[PDB]
Amino acid sequence: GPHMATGQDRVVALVDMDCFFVQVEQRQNPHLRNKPCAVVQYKSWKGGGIIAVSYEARAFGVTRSMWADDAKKLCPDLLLAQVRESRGKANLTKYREASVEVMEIMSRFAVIERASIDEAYVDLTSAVQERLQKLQGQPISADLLPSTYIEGLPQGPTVQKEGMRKQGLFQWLDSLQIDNLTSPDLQLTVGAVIVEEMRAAIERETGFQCSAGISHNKVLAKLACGLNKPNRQTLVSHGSVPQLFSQMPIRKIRSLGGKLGASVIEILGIEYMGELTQFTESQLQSHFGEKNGSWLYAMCRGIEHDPVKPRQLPKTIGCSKNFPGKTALATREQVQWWLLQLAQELEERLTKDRNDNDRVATQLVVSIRVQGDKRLSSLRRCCALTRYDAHKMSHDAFTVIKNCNTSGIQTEWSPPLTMLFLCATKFSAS
DNA sequence: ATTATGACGCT
DNA sequence: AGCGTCAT
Ligand SMILES: Nc1nc2c(ncn2[C@H]2C[C@H](O)[C@@H](COP(=O)(O)NP(=O)(O)OP(=O)(O)O)O2)c(=O)[nH]1
Ligand SMILES: [Mn+2]
Ligand SMILES: [Mn+2]
Repeated sequence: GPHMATGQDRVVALVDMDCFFVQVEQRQNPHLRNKPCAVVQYKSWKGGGIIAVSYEARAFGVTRSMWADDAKKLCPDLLLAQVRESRGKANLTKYREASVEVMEIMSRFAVIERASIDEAYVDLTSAVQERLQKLQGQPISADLLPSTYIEGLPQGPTVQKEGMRKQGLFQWLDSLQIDNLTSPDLQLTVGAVIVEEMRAAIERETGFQCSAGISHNKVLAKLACGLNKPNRQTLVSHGSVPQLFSQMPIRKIRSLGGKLGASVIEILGIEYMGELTQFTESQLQSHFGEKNGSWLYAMCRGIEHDPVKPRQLPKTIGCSKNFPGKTALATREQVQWWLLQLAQELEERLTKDRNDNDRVATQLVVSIRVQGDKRLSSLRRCCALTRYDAHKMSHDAFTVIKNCNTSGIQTEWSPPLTMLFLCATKFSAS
């Protein structure tokens, strides 16, 4: 009872940009704004592959991973923006630079954990304590939460979406105990006020809209963020978890959408996250390992301890290109030319990284996939990265992979290569 | 012939 | 170190 820690110590937010690459292109090209729009890479094969979709286009069924030609069958007026091509490959520099814009704004409010090109976690615990001090016990006005949903409300004792949002927010605020500076629900509410301010700053200073989740840990904050996109934020309280998880398919939790989540479902004969509560910690550890078992035992109760890491920058910088079907690399000249193309992009990104961030990569990882292998990587080899020079890096990558070529002929490459991947790792302060 | 990444756990 | 998983 009283000693049963409830994982309510922290206030954690997850901010995720809405249809991010689409918004970057819509900012640049006003003709694309407020339209069914998608971003594609390449064009020749089936119109290119869609990687981002505006909410207007999603209403027609357009999704990521869809070929543009098929998307056009669902949405004939779909507008398309193509990712830049440089050195024969997709070049995502524009979106990385836009990401840096957003991360630098978020960092004004708290130390952030960059989790992807378009999202970051925020530990707002200390900022919340400060704002609570400033409030001096003053209640929180609904006017300070103009885009916030409270998950699970309204309940009990109404036709429009905004009206439902305001009803739930009123029920939440009316039940708040604001004389207690240690009430977790109050702390979450102040966190949501701060996140409204952060999201307002992002939109004012970049033009980009985003959604967010506010809860007591990273997994619940990420889930919350998804609940009401686009352009809204959602508060998931500790008390909302039993109802939320009672119908939540296990795969919707981050980390359980693959083989492990399938094994939870099959071994235990359950469907929903809430059903996990009936098992002991030891039972879950016996099926899924000590670490996964403890994580599942806590997570189905709304509890997770993974910290928001103080990391605004990516840990690795990588360049990769697939060579599908008849485009697979089958000569030594081809392999060297594309290694050089990847290495040149890598050199340019690394040199800019060193200038901006006062650090140097020290290890080069070379990954390839060979024809007939379904795995992502057929082989990974590391070597030393001592100079930011594309010719040296491509020569070294060739040296570490060249023993892959089973062809006796010096010129041919067999079996052909369907992917090259260069990734710079192990950064040191320079 | 989804693609280009990036994080992280395991042994 | 190299591989596998999850993600998207
Ligand atoms: N190259 C590449 N980029 C991708 C891929 N998948 C996503 N991206 C890029 C394009 C995406 O814009 C961006 C962010 O990914 P999300 O947050 O998962 N999706 P979004 O922000 O579009 O919509 P929502 O409002 O639902 O969050 O990452 C991929 O497979 N390949
Ligand atoms: Mn997003
Ligand atoms: Mn995202």
